[PDB]
Amino acid sequence: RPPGFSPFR
Repeated sequence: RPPGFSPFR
C-alpha cells in the first residue's frame, strides 16, 4: 500500500 496508490497521492 504505497503512497502513490493512496488517495492523498
